[PDB]
Amino acid sequence: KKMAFTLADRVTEEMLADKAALVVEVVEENYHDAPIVGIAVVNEHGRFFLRPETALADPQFVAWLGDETKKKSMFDSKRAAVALKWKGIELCGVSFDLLLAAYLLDPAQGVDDVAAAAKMKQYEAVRPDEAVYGKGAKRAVPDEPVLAEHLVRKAAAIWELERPFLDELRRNEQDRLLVELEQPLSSILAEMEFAGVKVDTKRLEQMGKELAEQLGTVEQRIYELAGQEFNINSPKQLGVILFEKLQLPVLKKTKTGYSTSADVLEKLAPYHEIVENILHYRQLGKLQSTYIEGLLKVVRPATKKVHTIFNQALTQTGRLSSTEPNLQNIPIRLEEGRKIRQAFVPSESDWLIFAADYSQIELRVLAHIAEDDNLMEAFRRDLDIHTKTAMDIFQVSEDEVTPNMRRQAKAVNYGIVYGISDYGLAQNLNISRKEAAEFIERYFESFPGVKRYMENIVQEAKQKGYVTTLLHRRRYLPDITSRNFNVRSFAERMAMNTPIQGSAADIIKKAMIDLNARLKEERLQAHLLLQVHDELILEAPKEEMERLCRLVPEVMEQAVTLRVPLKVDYHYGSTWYDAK
DNA sequence: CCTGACTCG
DNA sequence: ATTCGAGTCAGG
Ligand SMILES: Nc1ncnc2c1ncn2[C@H]1CC[C@@H](COP(=O)(O)OP(=O)(O)OP(=O)(O)O)O1
Ligand SMILES: OC[C@H]1O[C@@](CO)(O[C@H]2O[C@H](CO)[C@@H](O)[C@H](O)[C@H]2O)[C@@H](O)[C@@H]1O
Ligand SMILES: [Zn+2]
Ligand SMILES: [Zn+2]
Repeated sequence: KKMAFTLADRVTEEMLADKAALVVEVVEENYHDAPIVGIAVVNEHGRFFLRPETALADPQFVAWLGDETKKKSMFDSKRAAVALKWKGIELCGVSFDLLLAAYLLDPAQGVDDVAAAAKMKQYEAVRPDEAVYGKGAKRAVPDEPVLAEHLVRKAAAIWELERPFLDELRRNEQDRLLVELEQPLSSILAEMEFAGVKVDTKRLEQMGKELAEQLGTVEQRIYELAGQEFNINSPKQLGVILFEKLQLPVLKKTKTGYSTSADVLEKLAPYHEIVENILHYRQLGKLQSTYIEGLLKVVRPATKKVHTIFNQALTQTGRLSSTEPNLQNIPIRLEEGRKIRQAFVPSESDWLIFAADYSQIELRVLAHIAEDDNLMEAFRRDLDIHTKTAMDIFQVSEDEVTPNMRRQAKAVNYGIVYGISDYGLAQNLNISRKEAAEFIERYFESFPGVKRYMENIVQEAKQKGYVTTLLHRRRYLPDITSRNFNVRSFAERMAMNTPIQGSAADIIKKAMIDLNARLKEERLQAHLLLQVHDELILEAPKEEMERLCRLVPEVMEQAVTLRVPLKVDYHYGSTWYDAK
């Protein structure tokens, strides 16, 4: 803890070496249009702190920032890249991202600052961010010298930690996972975030008014049915009305009291019609609070765009998440909610929304991985297993399978492969438990390869202490040897699920990198706006739709070669709603 | 601040 | 207790 560094006030030539650790500090969690509070560089010639106003106004520094041949090592380069994009500066030449490296080594660590990454190698010459900026309403940039030393320490850590992290990734066979997948993807995500998605706010505001009226109506119906006014949004007050005043049966309690989950309420529908109204009220209330009001709070008023942040270093399986706002959970399953999507529109005149989605994605992945002949046979024959299972569950013909039953069948197919118990299945479909068990038994009968697989991967997990995906992403499962049934069971189902969802996440990630290449290749103007786990959403000039219809599905289907083909459904239209 | 509700994959 | 992976919100 005694680090020499230059508190510079002008950019020098020795600050612009072709290999360096770089820190461009954004203290605001949401980095969109956020202030950059300081800059630090460590390279073969020394350690430098630069004030942003100086460095960013200097053509020589900016030129360096922009130069691909000049290699930078950073922590969370996407944060830097975007916060720079907002200041009109380009960042290139990022050859190592310590956030992504640490996330690949172990997602459970929840590394979200340099100090946490440093710890993985017992490097302690740097402090946690929170310790320097403080927490909550106390959060503040500290005095220049103190700030300066912190940024410099972070760059020095990055500088020291590159080789050792690359070393361990190399051992794990994750070196290409970092350098060829996560890092390139990071630039693509940065472009998507910066571009944003345009919102029809007049539409959103109109729906909000209508929603408020209907909410008022349902609310009053509920008080009438209840004989009393109460806070329907209080599971606590509600449970009193349901289970104490109306005396409905108690199907379930949690640590806090009576459960009023949708699952429970749906089961109580035979006893009292108030329950259906409550379910409807909470659906509508969510639409209004979150997808009208929340969405309107974060739209940028002059451009009418929303700029999400895709957290690339968060999920245990390798999936992305989306925050502030979450654009991966926009309603679709109920017609009333789905209309929210009419407000998501192209950013240019005469452009349209194109959307492409992997069909049955994880089932295809599992079929490749488990090498089940029946499943792989079902797929080379292009059956729709969701519809099929649906036909089975509701005892109906292909044509009597509504989009809604197909969604139920989907959770059942995935539920079973991912280790749902007879209880959960019976509870899910409100059917008999003995029936549930037999249905499962029958499922494994039908796909014994999948049955062998799930048994094997749990054994493997027990011996190795972790599982892996197609592209060698890894998840550690220490609890898999736990003496506790509950704890151990959770780990075992993680071992069943992670390799498949993680592989699917690997696949779409590679698909995105390839697609970006093929786009820029053919000089198409089309660009990615969103990823939603197994779908990609683009906007593009209407003329391009013809090209896209061949290109996007090809790229997505050929991103990897599996024992079975991949299938991509696609559609386009004037709004996200219409791309169906 | 946590829980339990809703939303999606 | 009892498929898996996420985020946001009101209420408490
Ligand atoms: N209920 C669920 N349980 C576990 N995993 C799920 C569930 N629903 C979705 N997933 C995971 C598995 C499939 C992946 C993509 O979701 P999606 O709704 O597009 O399923 P799918 O690709 O099998 O069906 P579709 O042919 O309609 O696109 O997300
Ligand atoms: O740039 C996102 C990156 O930052 C981390 C921690 O450094 O998370 C921060 O930023 C997120 C996006 O704004 C916030 O949701 C999060 O709460 C905040 O800590 C990483 O988790 C993430 O990869
Ligand atoms: Zn799909
Ligand atoms: Zn999808």
